[PDB]
Amino acid sequence: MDIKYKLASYRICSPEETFEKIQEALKKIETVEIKNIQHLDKVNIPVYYLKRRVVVDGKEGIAIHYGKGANDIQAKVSACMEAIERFSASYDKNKVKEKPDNPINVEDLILPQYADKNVKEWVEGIDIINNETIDVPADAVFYPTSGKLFRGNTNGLASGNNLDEAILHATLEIIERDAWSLADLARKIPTKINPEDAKNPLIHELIEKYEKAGVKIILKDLTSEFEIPVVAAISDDLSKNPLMLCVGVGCHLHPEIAILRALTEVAQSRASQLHGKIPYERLKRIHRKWFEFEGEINIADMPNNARYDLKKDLKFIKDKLSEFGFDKLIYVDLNKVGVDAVRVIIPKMEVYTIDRDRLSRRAFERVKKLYY
Ligand SMILES: Nc1ncnc2c1ncn2[C@@H]1O[C@H](COP(=O)(O)OP(=O)(O)OP(=O)(O)O)[C@@H](O)[C@H]1O
Repeated sequence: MDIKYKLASYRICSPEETFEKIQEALKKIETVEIKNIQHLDKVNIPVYYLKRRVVVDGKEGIAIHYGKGANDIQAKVSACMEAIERFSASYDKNKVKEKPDNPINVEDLILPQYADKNVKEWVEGIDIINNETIDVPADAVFYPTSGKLFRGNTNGLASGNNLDEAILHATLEIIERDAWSLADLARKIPTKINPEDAKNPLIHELIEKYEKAGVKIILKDLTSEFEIPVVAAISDDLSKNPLMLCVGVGCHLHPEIAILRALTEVAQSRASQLHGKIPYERLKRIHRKWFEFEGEINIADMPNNARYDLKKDLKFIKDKLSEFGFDKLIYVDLNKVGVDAVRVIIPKMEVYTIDRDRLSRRAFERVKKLYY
């Protein structure tokens, strides 16, 4: 049991501690400014940004990274670790191989129609389900990319206090996007979550902050086959302020953490929007799918498989993925500035919600089993 589940984080140490440990990497990534932007939105949910110096081609400028959380420290750490994760993903001429000994079938990654399957640059990764090395396309690992195999994305990029922690987060993200992808294909999302029985009072606190600012919040269950809670927080802003509909999605072994991460996601999208009208018929479509519901469950009804131990958590996931024919769980260590940072790749997991050009022929069948 190496996980401190205090308040709203599920990490090996407190966010305060993490913030302390990362100061040097913060200087290495060239951070200019770390600003709280909680009071940009009427909801008063902690959201931060980090700006950092970045040179593209020859032109220097600024890159921004947001962070979210149920308290200030979490959100500040979140923006920092978000920034480190991104910096660490750049492209590393020393991690690339040209004649791979063990190349993955690129087809398994789910390829767009325009995919250049003639992959020149590979990267050695570790399949932790099969305890083997496996070579994966650089396009699947780094960000940003040329986009030859597929359009570059950040799905599966995570940083963390140690490697396992980074791996767990990235795995939960992959699961989240896969489940959301299936949700995107469903005609209706029928099951509402009633959060009243939450042991963690931060859930009630976050709903209230939404209600008091005139934002209705509805929680929907998007959990897939793996019994790893995936939750959508659907927000409708009925105030004078210019935002309306949001939707943020959270995933975790603990259903309550999934819920919190969904709530804080909405918070982050709102603030990043604010740092800057749906036609009837579309609104009607959105109402029927995202707002209406058939059934309602309690948090108590949802699976909870968190064992508050990284090894036990990963074991559970590895086994669950494996059980359901998702037979590889691949990571690539992307540490650059002395903080843990990974790419996780789980072949066959959908990414459609992030890249509409990528959808496998298995998605339909999975949608029918899970929904109708
Ligand atoms: N307390 C923490 N300790 C170590 N790493 C953290 C901590 N909080 C966040 N991170 C890392 O920073 C990155 C951003 O985390 P966060 O949960 O805010 O965003 P996310 O889950 O990527 O969702 P989104 O970016 O869509 O808002 C992730 O790589 C995460 O693992």
